[PDB]
Amino acid sequence: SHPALTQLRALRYSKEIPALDPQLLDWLLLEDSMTKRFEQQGKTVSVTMIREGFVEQNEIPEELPLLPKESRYWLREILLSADGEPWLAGRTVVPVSTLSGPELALQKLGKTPLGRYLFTSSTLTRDFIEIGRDAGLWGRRSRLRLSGKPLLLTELFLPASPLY
Ligand SMILES: COc1cc(C(=O)[O-])ccc1O
Repeated sequence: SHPALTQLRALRYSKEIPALDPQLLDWLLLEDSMTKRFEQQGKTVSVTMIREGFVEQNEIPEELPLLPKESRYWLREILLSADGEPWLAGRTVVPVSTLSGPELALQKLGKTPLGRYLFTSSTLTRDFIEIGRDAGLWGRRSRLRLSGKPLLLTELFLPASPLY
């Protein structure tokens, strides 16, 4: 499917916000979303669709403990690019429960990036953000809420990104 997404799922946690210079953290603990942030850096952001669709509990083992137990979840894997080069790998797990009312948009993203700057129709909350890493790269997972309805976001920062 994609080597970056394979790395992403290998991320390992122990939270601990990386003592590394507080300029790497401001990225890793960033609360506004990646896209606009990547754009500020002066570059066209674009989405590469790897796989989107409903999956059962046994296809989301790393996320399951952080979400409620439902019949299926909407899984979306994408790669995010800056002026053509991959800067990040993204994997979203959305309990079917969350896809109620205006949240059915989470299913119609296409090659359009996820949340906020159009999600000025809803109102998000953020339970947390914990840093992870593996094979030398940074990654973070966060549980977001739209009207209280949870979804899990995990990202991996790739070598070409404005972190390392
Ligand atoms: C998981 O994080 C990301 C996901 C997506 C997406 O699915 O379109 C876009 C940007 C991200 O930072």
